[PDB]
Amino acid sequence: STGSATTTPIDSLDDAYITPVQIGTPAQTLNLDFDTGSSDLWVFSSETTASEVDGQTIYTPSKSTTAKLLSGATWSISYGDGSSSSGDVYTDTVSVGGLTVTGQAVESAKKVSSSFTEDSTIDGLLGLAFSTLNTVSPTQQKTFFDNAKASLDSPVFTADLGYHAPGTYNFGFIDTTAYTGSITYTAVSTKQGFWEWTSTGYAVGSGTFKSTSIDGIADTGTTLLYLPATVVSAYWAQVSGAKSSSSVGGYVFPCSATLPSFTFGVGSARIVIPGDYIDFGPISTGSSSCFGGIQSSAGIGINIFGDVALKAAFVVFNGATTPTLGFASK
Ligand SMILES: NCc1ncc(-c2ccc(F)cc2)[nH]1
Ligand SMILES: NCc1ncc(-c2ccc(F)cc2)[nH]1
Repeated sequence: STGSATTTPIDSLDDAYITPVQIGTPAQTLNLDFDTGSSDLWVFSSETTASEVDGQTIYTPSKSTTAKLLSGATWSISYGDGSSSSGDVYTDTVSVGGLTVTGQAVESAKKVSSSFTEDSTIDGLLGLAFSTLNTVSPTQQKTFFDNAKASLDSPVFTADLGYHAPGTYNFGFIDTTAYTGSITYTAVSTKQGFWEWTSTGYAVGSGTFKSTSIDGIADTGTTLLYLPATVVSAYWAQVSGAKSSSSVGGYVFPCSATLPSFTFGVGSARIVIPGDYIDFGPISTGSSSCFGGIQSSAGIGINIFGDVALKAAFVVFNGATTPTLGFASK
């Protein structure tokens, strides 16, 4: 089998992307944030504290003839930015782009943090990291991809995120019309539960490529590109007036600037992030200080190849027995 679904930016900055997902019988369609940095499929629901729902579409398990309470199971997750959610668990039928999994764990939120309440466009998350990170207790549950994998034509999914435009998540096949040149594959460590890999270096603008190993994760659920302080300083030094602001929480730059591109290495291949992809706009409405899309990872403990980086590529998440990642230009 295969599936194919369009993913759409939630706002004019590409802060996140939402993909429609059918849950239950008859189908209830929710728009979920596909997150290769976590491993829980959780939704706003009829059980979510009413004051914490503000415009989201909710899953109502009592209206689904295929929903079953997973007795005794609870979940609770905290994300790298400090957001969080928790609740109980149903199993139900879940379909993405025509690909159907029966018996998928659908984690129903009883509580969500304010950041989620405020994102009226995000009805929940669909985790696509390794199932070892799933938070369901006392019986850990499998991700949608792990449940689907044996049925897929090939044990892969691909992320093709758009810049200020829709893109595509495919399951079970590699659309050879969706990228240019060849796909370069690179090794993955699953020891931390992430799609963790090692970039071979970077360049700033038209500058020379610096060969240096940068270990990090491919994370569709993170907006920005978080890299070591040395790398990020070298980038922003090329932008007149750019500075790290403790009060704002990262590098800012004059909105009048034209930003240089940033290149990262995948083996001997190179992915170029255009400068415009690194502009996240005014820090507050009407400000002439703009927020940078490349930020330091120093306070995080891991480097994160988030949407800023991934949207410049066609990305293969290869879930074969030994997983690997593939990157192509597009
Ligand atoms: N840097 C602060 C900030 N401004 C907007 C966001 C944001 C992030 C994710 C999301 F889904 C929606 C909005 N974060
Ligand atoms: N209210 C704005 C906002 N700040 C962080 C988030 C967020 C969105 C998606 C995600 F996966 C994790 C955090 N949204």
